Amino acid sequence: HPLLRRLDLNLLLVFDALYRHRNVGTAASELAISASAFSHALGRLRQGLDDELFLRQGNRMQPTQRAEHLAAAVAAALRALGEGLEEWRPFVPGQSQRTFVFAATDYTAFALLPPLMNRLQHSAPGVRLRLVNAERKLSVEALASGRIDFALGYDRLPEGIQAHDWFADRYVVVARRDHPRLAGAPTLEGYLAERHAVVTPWNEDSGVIDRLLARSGLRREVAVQLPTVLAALFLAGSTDFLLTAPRHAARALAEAAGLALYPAPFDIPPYVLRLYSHVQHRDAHAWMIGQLKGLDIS
Amino acid sequence: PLLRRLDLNLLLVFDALYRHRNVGTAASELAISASAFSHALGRLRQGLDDELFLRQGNRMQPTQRAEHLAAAVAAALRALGEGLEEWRPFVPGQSQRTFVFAATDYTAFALLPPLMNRLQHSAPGVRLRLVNAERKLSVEALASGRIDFALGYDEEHERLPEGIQAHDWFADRYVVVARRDHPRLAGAPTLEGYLAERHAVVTPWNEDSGVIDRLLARSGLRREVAVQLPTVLAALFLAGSTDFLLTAPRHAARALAEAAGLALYPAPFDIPPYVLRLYSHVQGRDAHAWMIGQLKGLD
Amino acid sequence: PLLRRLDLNLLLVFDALYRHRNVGTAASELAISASAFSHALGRLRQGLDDELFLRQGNRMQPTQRAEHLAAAVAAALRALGEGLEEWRPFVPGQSQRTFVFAATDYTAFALLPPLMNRLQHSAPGVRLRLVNAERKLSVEALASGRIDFALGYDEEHERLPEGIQAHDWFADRYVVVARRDHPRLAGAPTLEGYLAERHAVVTPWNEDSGVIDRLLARSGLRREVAVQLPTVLAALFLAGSTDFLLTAPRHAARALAEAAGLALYPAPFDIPPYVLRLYSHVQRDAHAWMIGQLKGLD
Amino acid sequence: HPLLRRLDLNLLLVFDALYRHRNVGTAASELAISASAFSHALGRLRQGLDDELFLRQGNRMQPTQRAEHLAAAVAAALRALGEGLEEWRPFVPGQSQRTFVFAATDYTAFALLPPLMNRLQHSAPGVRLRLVNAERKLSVEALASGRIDFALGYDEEHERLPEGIQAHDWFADRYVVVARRDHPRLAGAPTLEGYLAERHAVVTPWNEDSGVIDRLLARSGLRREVAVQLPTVLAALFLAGSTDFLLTAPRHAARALAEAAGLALYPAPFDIPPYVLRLYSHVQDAHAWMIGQLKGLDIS
Repeated sequence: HPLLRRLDLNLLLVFDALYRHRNVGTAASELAISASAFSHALGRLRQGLDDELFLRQGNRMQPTQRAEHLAAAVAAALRALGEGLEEWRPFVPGQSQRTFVFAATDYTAFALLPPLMNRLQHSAPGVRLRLVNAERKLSVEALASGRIDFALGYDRLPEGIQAHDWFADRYVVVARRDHPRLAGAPTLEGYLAERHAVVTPWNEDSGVIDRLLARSGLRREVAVQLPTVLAALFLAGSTDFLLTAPRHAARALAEAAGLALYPAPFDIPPYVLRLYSHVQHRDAHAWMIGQLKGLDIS
Repeated sequence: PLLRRLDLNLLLVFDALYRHRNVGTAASELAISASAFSHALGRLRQGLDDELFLRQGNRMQPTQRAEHLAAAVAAALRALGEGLEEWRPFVPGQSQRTFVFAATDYTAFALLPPLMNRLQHSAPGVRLRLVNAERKLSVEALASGRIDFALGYDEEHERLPEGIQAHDWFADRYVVVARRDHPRLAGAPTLEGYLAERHAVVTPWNEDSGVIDRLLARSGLRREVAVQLPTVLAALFLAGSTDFLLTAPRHAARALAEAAGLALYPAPFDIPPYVLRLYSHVQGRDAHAWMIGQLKGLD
Repeated sequence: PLLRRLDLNLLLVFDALYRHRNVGTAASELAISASAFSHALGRLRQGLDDELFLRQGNRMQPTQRAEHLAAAVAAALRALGEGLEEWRPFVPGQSQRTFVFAATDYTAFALLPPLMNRLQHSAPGVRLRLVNAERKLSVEALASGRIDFALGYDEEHERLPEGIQAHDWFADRYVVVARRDHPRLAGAPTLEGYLAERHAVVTPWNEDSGVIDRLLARSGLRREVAVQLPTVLAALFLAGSTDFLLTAPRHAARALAEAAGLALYPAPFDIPPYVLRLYSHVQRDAHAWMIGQLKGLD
Repeated sequence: HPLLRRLDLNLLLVFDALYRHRNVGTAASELAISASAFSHALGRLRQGLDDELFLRQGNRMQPTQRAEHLAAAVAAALRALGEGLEEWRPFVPGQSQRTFVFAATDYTAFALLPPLMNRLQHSAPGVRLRLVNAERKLSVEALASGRIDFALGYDEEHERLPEGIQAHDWFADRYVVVARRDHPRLAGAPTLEGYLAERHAVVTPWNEDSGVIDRLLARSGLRREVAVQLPTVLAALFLAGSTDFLLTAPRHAARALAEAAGLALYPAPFDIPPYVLRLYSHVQDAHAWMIGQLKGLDIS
């Protein structure tokens, strides 16, 4: 191309940050340059490309058509380059300003981050994490393209994917403290007589407990499905609904939500929280996997 | 081709009779006389050119063809009935309907406990399904009726899109949350003290910045971000195990202050108060007016 | 109740209007007059207290409520349809069945003329509907029974997926085609002659490359592609008015050789002769009858 | 990114040119920079990557093993950029290498490609075309994106254009009734009832439940008995030559196959508007040229 030779490729970072942030202030912050230098860089990109690229519309900077068409190409270019350069020298935790991106849910964020970041805030003070909601627990392509470094969840692995287990726990049945129909653990029949709250973190049709019960031809009555366990626990606290939840979350919220926790009157295998990654993926990744060790999760 | 010749109303007659195996009881379910039923039966026998059910006294036994047909009919009638549920008159105390809400963990935490404390007794068969959506307000999903309502609040007086209506239900403010014993906080943070810490940031739709970063940028300010995540309730547990500051809804912060070990402070800069709203598409229903009315019971 | 007050026959009117978006042709499919159809639609509008379809055309556009009912009604009629088809033994001289084939222009060209020449006499009531499908074999479609059969062949001795069977019905080979007066071919091209020209390529499922491209690559060769298009018969006329070479099935090329003005040559490289197959889900006498019909065909 | 933020990315074109040429004089002339400018840039990149990157043997520049890992990443990145920036390449017909993507049917591919490519093979010899079977005639979505440059078809009577879609006419033609040359019941052109007493082949290019003629005929209270629907006119014309079925088809296509498939062509015994085939595009250089190409194009 004759354009690559004329265009200051450093302006591509400006273009990419603004397309993602739609905001000059937060894009300039990501880039660690001043609002003024950012605005000047945008004027140059406008001149280099003979296009406005982004016009302010209230809050937001909105891309033109030419910008919209260029955006995936630039982000693909920067991904190839960044991966390229990461491989280049070994990972240095004390100096790293890298962001690790995890696909996660509220429960994995809750389980993982507080003890991980209690460490990282000291041993790696410039490393950042970014957790995102994903439409699936485990997208290989996202892991393969390096858009996402890790995925979190639990429970045979797709190809190119490995896991590192980092927490193991069990499910309990949760009800509010003064539930009218509990004077100990529900029986199977008593559990199946109530209405249930169910956590579906990827907007699945049934919960993990529903599918478990199906193996035995059992079905519960569902009052509410929601993606978030911590909110589910406050819901159980203010209603007569039962929630079958990770015990680690339920204990953390038992006093705040006013909850009682009970064994389930059917078997539920203990679960193990795991970190998924792509086999392709590397010093930064190994360092993070190694951090998941010294980790006492409560 | 043979479906168009068949009086499809007669399939209700087949279906009741296959289920009941007796004419008086099947007729009773359909609310017609036994005579009426017997005549419909004779019509169906002609329409399918089969005896369909063999009579022994008053026992009614399916022929081989009837048996083979029965699952097809039950499944068809199920599909029809499911598709017409949307036409069923809404009555609160009897409805078995689901309301689908696009939400975040925070609006789920804010809405569900009180709404369902009441709806569980007032409308014991109504279900709610909350989904993470890829943005706060997709007009198409709401126009579809693929989701019924969305929850969130208006940022910096954004204009409601094309044919969205909203109704306010909860006013609150943001506070600055730190772990209760923070190394550098002898008291409320100053602006400089706030900007000297790293921050936890809630990005409920995977945005690259938080609502507070964007507010700060409008004054030429920025904060050092250590973690972004979509969930406020986990974020408060994060603030409680680290030196990270979290600038969060006071309603969530108070409910977890003791569980997460937090201190709560006023922001050392101006933050508009926020109002949680319920958003919908302008295209009617008794169900929708009713849920809009239930969001008018505080906490 | 729900079903109980509604005249369920009115759901066929609904279904036909939803598919035809045209009162006249929807009425025709149902073998009723326009007025009956309109009175029936009036009864549905009442029964459902909607308007269901909006005359914005001379075409009929669904409302939002019709929009939802539509898939339910479709599913109901499909279920009934299947059960009723099992009902009586298949009688070819009496049948009014539509057989639905996934096909390409080439397989339609190859199959339909000799098949229908016979069926128009031996099964005057039987109708065929050929559809362009997303790929040759999206087996879900064959199981759903959305499609009775699919035509095509198996490339590179490929195995074909589980629960799918197939029956040979045409053997043919590939041939290199050029306009008769091409300035540099009046006999078979050498490989270098072949690879010096530009090429038309048939990609029937909008694929990235042609079967001959994939073949050539296996030997580390590349041809220069001028035109990709999904239609063999149109590609033949393209080759007749240009200096492009097309590598295409001989049966099609012979048919168009005079009309398009083409010369036909063997390829300077090895192309395995292909077989046109009939594909079906193992899962029906209607199906076995069709299988028996291609069977004994020329 | 955050190592990208640190690197002068423009130095990566010097890296990439030197990796391909393995000689500083030709890498430099590829980049249109002086020798000393090149050598300074290579010096900066060696400081930026803290590596030699290339060792000199004569004039031969041999990449360190490090440099080897990085070149593929640079090449991929530069390839993605160049492709997104093609949009900015000045359009020259005689030299252009672009691929135009059209949404089409077998009929419109047949009508357009022979004369279009008859010309373009000479006038724009590196220009390529890609025709795809789209799920409908006119998907404004695909046009906007520019995943598809153009769409081909005709307006049904006289259809209103969606917003952001413009159309340009390229061929006026009419429909005719086609039968096998020796049909047992046609002593000449069919009458209306003669036509309605046959079974019919019908072309439904987007898999619709009716033909454009069925729509038309129903508007006079008339219905035909359909034996076969298929999306291809050209296969349909052969079907008509091997059966008693009638087909109501574009004249341009039926004339091209009359001999090959053994057909007779007759005027329709009812009124059918002429059709006008058109080129559709979204309101948003290459596109302007292609639009002008069809303008004077001889189809017949």
